[PDB]
Amino acid sequence: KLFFTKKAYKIYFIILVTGLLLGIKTFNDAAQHRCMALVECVAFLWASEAIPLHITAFLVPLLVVLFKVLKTSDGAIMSAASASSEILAAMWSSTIMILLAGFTLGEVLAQYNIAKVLASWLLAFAGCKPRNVLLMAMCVVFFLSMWISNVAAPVLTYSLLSPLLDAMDADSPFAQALVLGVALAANIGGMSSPISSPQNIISMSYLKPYGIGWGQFFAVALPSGILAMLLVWILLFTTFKMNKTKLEKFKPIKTKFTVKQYYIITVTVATILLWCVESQIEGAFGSSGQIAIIPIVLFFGTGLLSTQDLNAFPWSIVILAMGGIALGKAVSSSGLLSTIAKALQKKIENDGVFAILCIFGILMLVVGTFVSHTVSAIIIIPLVQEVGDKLGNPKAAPILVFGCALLSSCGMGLASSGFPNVTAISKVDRKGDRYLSVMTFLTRGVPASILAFLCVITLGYGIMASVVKGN
Amino acid sequence: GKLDLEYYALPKLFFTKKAYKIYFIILVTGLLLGIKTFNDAAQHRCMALVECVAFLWASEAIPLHITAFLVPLLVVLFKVLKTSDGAIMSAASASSEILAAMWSSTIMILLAGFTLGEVLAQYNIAKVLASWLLAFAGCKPRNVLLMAMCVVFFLSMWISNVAAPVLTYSLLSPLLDAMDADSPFAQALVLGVALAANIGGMSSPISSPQNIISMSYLKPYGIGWGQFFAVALPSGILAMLLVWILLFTTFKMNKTKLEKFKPIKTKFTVKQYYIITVTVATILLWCVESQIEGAFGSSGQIAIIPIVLFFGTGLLSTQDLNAFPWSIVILAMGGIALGKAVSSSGLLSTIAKALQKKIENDGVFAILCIFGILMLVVGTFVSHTVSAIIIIPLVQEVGDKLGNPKAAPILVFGCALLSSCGMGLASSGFPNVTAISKVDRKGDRYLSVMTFLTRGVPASILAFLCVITLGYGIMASVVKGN
Repeated sequence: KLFFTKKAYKIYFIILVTGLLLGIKTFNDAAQHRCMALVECVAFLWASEAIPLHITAFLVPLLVVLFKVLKTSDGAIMSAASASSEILAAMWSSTIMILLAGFTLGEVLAQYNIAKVLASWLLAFAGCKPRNVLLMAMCVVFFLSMWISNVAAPVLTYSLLSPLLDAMDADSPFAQALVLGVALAANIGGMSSPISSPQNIISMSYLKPYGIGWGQFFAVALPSGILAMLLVWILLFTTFKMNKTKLEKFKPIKTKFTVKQYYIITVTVATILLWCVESQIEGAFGSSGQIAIIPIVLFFGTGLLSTQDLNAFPWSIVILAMGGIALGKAVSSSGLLSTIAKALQKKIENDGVFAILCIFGILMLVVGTFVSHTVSAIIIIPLVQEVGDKLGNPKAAPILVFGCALLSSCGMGLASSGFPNVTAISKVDRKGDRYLSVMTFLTRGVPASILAFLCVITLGYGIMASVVKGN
Repeated sequence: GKLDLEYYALPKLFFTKKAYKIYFIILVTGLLLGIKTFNDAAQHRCMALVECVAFLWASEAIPLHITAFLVPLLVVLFKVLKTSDGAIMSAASASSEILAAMWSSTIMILLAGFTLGEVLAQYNIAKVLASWLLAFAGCKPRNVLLMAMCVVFFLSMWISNVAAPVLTYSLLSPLLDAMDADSPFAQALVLGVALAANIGGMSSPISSPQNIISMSYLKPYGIGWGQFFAVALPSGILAMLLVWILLFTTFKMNKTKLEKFKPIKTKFTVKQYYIITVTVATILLWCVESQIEGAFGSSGQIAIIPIVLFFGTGLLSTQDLNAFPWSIVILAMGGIALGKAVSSSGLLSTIAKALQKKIENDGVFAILCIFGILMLVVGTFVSHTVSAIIIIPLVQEVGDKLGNPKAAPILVFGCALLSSCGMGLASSGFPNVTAISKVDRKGDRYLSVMTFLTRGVPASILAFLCVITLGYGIMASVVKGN
């Protein structure tokens, strides 16, 4: 009956490999060994999509508690009762609330015909060429994520492209290409500015003593990011067959706004501006999570959005993000990534700067695809900094730290890791059919992950060799 | 929707009931923040925050889930959270803790209740399980009405007390639709479903969100599902019986012709048997959680079993996951955040110390009545979930500071059971809101406001008495101190 389906075969395979992993002594620490088994199980469940993606996110805390892969700050394995409270507490963070604020902003901008006018203006600017519209969309996502990060920018842009994405079927290659382009552009733009991602902020904090500032960061990150985005755009418009389709001519809407629309625009602009200067108001608002509440209270409390719209939010995206955060917490606390990176550090110690940078970037590309980018960056950056300090080159440490920070955002193959990929893979047509699939994400995102890796180590490193002075 | 606003130069929305409530709340909050209230600055700001959130929740100036969303922002802004040393924590640190306190085990148990309450209703399991009990009633009007309340009470412990009344109305539709508003049998407060579901939160920990929130406080004292079935089932059944008598004598419905219900005579497919087997296993695991705690961790992790085996098997799609009531989840998260904020700031400890110094020599019974009767009127006016959010931590702290053992579980259990009480006044909850909106055929609303305020309030007092005597005795017999 249902025991001989392809899903059943995939489920049996995951159980077999996870058990063999749990049987054969892989690591010399029980916590790290069982964490590796759990990571393999969750990663294969997400990649093969044997069960729904958000359901594997629900399964993550249960497996973390059962596998005993959580340890105290002392270094002893935490109890089952304590592991249940720790993993559940860490699931809800500020980024979830930023995503909720992005959902609210997209809903209000689409419902009150505010996104329609700006969308018409942008589409008129871009032109009637199907390839050019994709470039405009990716550029908008890049510009937004350069300031307010890629947690909420994809949602805002998907709200922006709603007038064009509403009438396109899920089987249309243009719609799938647009969704994938927005996701990949957000992922690439998450490396552009020192406030574009938490990993970038940590990198800026680490690099400030060396001499790198807000200005020198841009000269090395913006060119590489733009080149990577252009290469990804070329790949998307070459391998998706978006061209030859018919796009209607868009005329800008010149109708004047209204007091309610002006209030919505003012609230949205104030929220975006507060997100941009979050580092300056951290002593008052704490983080972007609390700033994400103002667009929620001011739009739901005032009655603009009904409580039915809150129940209409894509809550599966939220659950998928929770699962990603929980897996990242398990990996960070267990010590798997620390052990792997220490082994690599012992491996490549006397090699040249380029070799260390390339090998650590490959490690982050492989790890960052499954584990969250921020956790990998947090674990890895101090180690490569120590390697650079050991190296006799005066510019070794800043170059290594900057390259590792830029390459930490190159993990884009998986459709369940990273907020842009989670948002893109859980976007449905008007008939409920999902636009993209995990297979499509792996087919056109793994090459995109490689392209961003190369642009960092050829153009980014080339600019870095001159911009970075160290000392 | 509409893009235009109505003015008078000033918009019309600036002078309305909601705007007046917001103005009053802002004025009083500014008054408390300015005038010195507590010696400790953190406690004073926590008092101001507590007043603001309580006034927003009770007056319904903004939606309850929206107030819950606002709670973390106010907690971070007011700087009420305190570190282990005793210094005011930074805004960045306060953001992490107040956001890590939102998702917890209670939320996972809350989500499992929605999952269990969806498969049992979508796959025609609870429908049959209520239909055959309805068929067992017979034809007597008093017996049919009694069976209706008992069926709602028995369902509310699995399908919760919100989804149970609508299914009960659906199963009573041929009887209710044919019967007119003139008949006193149908006029018996919509066949007693509202009264049964309001005491439906008595049934079990997965009956109402108040029970889910309170079981976290009941757990450290040793109270599990055994105690929540030893103290709640008899008290709830006795209160239900007294309510049945009160509705039966005061409505003179003995003159009514009814037809015996026909049970759904259908075989159970292996798919339907799968739902029951998993549902029973989750309940059995919850009951024995204390013995299998060393492996599964907590009921929060145990609650992921029904979700996984009902979603990854294709029984429930992604549309059902988005169709869950997430306003209740947000409200519970905000309530837990407020509880953490009041516990960390030290306001609750000071209030409990003052109350203990004011009244200590009295017995635990009297301190239960004085706290219970306040909770009755609070639940009558304020929402039951909000009431369990605000009162339970205070009574728990007071019982902890009491010099008598077992007193803290006594008070916590008594207030948690009484949280579902406070039902006389209409528009106090979903079962009564759905009750008044019910319409019999062409006739208008047959359950009038006067009838509800004349029947529910004495029924609420009967429930209070059936708690403070029967539940008090049993709980004193069964629960243990320290």
